[PDB]
Amino acid sequence: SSRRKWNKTGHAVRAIGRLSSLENVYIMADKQKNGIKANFKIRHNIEDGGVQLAYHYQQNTPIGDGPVLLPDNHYLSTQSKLSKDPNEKRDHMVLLEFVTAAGITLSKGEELFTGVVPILVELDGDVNGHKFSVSGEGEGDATYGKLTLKFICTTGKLPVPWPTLVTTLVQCFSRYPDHMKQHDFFKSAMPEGYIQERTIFFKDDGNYKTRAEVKFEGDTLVNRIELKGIDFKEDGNILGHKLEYNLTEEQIAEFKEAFSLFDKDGDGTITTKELGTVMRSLGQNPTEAELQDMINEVDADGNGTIDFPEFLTMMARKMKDTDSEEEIREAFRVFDKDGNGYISAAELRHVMTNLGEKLTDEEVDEMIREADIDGDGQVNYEEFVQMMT
Amino acid sequence: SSRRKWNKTGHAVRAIGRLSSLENVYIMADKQKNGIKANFKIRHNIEDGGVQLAYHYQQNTPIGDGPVLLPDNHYLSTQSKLSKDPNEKRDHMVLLEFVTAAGITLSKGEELFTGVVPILVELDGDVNGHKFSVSGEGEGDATYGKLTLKFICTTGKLPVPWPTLVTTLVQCFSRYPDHMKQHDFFKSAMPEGYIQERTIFFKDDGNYKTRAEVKFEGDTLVNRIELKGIDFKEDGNILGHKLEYNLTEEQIAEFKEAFSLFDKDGDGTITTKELGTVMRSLGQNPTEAELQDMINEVDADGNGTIDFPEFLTMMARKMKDTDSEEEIREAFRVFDKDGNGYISAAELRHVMTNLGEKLTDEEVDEMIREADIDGDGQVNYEEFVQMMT
Ligand SMILES: [Ca+2]
Ligand SMILES: [Ca+2]
Ligand SMILES: [Ca+2]
Ligand SMILES: [Ca+2]
Ligand SMILES: [Ca+2]
Ligand SMILES: [Ca+2]
Ligand SMILES: [Ca+2]
Ligand SMILES: [Ca+2]
Repeated sequence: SSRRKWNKTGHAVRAIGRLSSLENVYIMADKQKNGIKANFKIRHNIEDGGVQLAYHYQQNTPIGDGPVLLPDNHYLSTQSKLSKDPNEKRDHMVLLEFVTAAGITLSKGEELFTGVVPILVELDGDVNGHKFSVSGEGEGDATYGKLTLKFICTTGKLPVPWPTLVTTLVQCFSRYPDHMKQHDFFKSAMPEGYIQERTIFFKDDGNYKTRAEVKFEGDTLVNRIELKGIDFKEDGNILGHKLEYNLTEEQIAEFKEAFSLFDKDGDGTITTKELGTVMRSLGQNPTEAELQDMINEVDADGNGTIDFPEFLTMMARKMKDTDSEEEIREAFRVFDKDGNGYISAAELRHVMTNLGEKLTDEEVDEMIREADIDGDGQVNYEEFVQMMT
Repeated sequence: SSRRKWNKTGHAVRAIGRLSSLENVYIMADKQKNGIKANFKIRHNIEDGGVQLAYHYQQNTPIGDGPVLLPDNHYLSTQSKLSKDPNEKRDHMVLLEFVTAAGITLSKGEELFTGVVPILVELDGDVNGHKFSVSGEGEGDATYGKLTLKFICTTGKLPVPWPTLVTTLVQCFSRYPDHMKQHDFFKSAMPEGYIQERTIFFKDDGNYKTRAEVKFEGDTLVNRIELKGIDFKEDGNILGHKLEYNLTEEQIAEFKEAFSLFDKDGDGTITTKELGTVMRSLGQNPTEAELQDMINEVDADGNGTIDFPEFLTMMARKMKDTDSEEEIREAFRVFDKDGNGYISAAELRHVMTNLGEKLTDEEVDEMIREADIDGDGQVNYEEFVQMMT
């Protein structure tokens, strides 16, 4: 009962804490500057416990004179994965990010982002008088809100933690859903680009002030940055390097490929028509209303289609092991078209061809080879589970 | 690479399976019958693997002559927990359910469901000529979409598994959010009630046909049912009893109490005004726009307020142990108002009184007693974690 009073109070306090933490980037029009503002907080994990908050204040303004889109209030939701290159000796950061715009119910610059776009990033920094430089390269694919970059400190040892520079180191690569296209400032300013300025306040420590020019140089999207950091504590979490660094990337890549089977027109979203096409190809013929009911359950932004992050969340929504086992039993039954307990090379071929894969008979045979443990030329349920687990 | 082809194909097949399974109750108007229809599938777990599907077809029609509400298409989402009474020797089922209506963007009978309502359930059944009876009693609170019932087989051993009778054994207790009040058929038909008829098809087995009268008898909501089952297999999953039976209920009760601290007017939903009130009481003063941003992140139905199931999902959204540990560190800091590392009886009192609890100084002291391991009269961080973990 005293225990119950503590728990109930504890839960209420913890609820406020969960409601209170949003790391989303909140964007508003700044009509006087013909651009936008944003504000957001980043929570950096401290090694062996604690969070280091970083309060961001952002403004963006067009470089060029052409008209730009000024948005209604909305936000960007980002998921970042930081990693290392095992064959890299230089101080470095490998980065994978997916960003999508949301927060709103229901340009010529956008044509520049229909496919994969090469990116170069250059940063010249000075933190408490420690000068440093970073260069990065990779690619953006705004269809999926996706960025893939590697960064190198070109001046030796980076004097601050890599995660503190992530937000500084191309919001033009955000995926803005179809109903929000008129609110995408960042692409509207292209190719001439925009200036992005921030102040980033590290609580109980110093701050960064940043100015960047984001624009096309040829077919490359370039982010050239100046950063000045002042007032940092020599044994704070930043100059003292006390911050933590970091689905796998392999896993996400598999899910993207799987997503691509549904997203027939490659626009980064699955429609009821696309889902129906795939289901019909495997012999199931739900009605339009049934297909919408299915999409609705996983359609977190309520725009009526499934984007890749929503697909990801569905496929990452962890299950009871016993549900996981039954889902694999069900998938086996889909592959085993005649129900005899064995997936044949003909059956495998049929499922892959219908989902939209193109494979030779020889490639289908190699798939059976990897799975076929007892050498009968087919894949039974035990062998299927081993392939899938 | 063959491994990758299997995985990517497997994921696509498993995605269709996840999209395809919806156990939601889909409701449509049946204007010719002055009532509604529904259809849905229930997935019953089979002991040691497999699912037994049960396809439901439902119609409801008013008993009385008064006008009723006929809805636009929507659905009910339910979460059920089945349990046993340790001091019960009779064949029985204890049941806890939360049901909420959804699927739509943005009556006098409803007045009968503003508080807790007693429920009686009576079922007379015949499955493959095995006659049986069930009686149940409990309470519904439609404010939270909540049902709490205990059922007893009054004829001895139940000849079918309890989980197969759940849907048969009061959708008037569903929580219809404010924007959907005009689509709540079930309460609109009260007090005179409605007739609910189903056929339930157990795949590869027999079926139940059911007819029920749901109505008020005095202040009690009564569900009186006739069930006939035919064509069941003697060693199928139903007559062979091969189905599985079953947050804890304690846990959910704690979360409800915590929810109640926010839901000041007891209407079962937390508004920005309510959340602001609680946050202000603990010293934080977010703006209306900030409070809406907070609610939006957890507001799965997009109606702008947090209902109890949404609160539950937020508080059940499992975390990395290290995030869990930091959330407890943060909660400690909230209780420790002067930051000295110790929660005093005065500080505890202040937090509870401000959240809206009413406690005597003696009750606050007993809380400190349970937590205070080293007898200094206050609660340090180590003691707090033990109380909270
Ligand atoms: Ca598409
Ligand atoms: Ca969507
Ligand atoms: Ca076969
Ligand atoms: Ca084999
Ligand atoms: Ca309320
Ligand atoms: Ca809501
Ligand atoms: Ca204190
Ligand atoms: Ca103590």
